[PDB]
Amino acid sequence: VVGGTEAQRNSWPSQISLQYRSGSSWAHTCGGTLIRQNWVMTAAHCVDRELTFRVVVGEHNLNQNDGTEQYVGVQKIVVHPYWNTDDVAAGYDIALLRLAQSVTLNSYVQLGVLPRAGTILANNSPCYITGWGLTRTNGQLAQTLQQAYLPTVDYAICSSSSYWGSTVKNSMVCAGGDGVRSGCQGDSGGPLHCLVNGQYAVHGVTSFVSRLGCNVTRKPTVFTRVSAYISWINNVIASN
Ligand SMILES: [Xe]
Repeated sequence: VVGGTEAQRNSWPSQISLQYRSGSSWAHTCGGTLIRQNWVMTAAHCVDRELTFRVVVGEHNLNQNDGTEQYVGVQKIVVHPYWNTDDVAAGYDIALLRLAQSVTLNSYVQLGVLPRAGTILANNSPCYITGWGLTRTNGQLAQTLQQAYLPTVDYAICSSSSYWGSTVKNSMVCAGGDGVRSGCQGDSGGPLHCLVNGQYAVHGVTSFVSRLGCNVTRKPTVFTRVSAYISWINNVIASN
């Protein structure tokens, strides 16, 4: 997250760190949202590589003991069947991870609330991106979970020529684009949390930014629109 602030420890308890085994250690690679005690929602592109993955829930600082973490292996990966790794712009950037164990819920570990199917946010709706991704274009991962306030940019504006044009689909949510704050590498797969009727819900799964950089004016961060995938999500969980 570029232009973020440090999240309070208990603000976003559905945020997870998706990590891969790297020698004798583990490396953060993406975010995710805990949606059942044994299922995480993330981006398909996060799991294209043939790596060994684990999830950390109750994580705040990637590099220090928080006293709240639970570490769990990924048992099964279900990518959206229409995902194509060479065409992120086509959409379908979503995947579900079945965890080897069911995690325990508490003030640091909670299920993310998902929007009702079909819900589209009005232009300029209040949302926060969260993650441990790069804090500058071509920078380094954050140590502590970051948040940034990124208002939505509706499909009409986002798909206009000076924004993303044809690259953005109605199965996506755009947010931000102010040139100061944005998602960045390592935020992929994580939540976009939007306040609706007094409650935050996870409306987006972080998918991409501009090849030119993270915080680029009129290139808002682009997310998979969760409310487009509610039936798919339910179908996977019910058959697995
Ligand atoms: Xe990203």
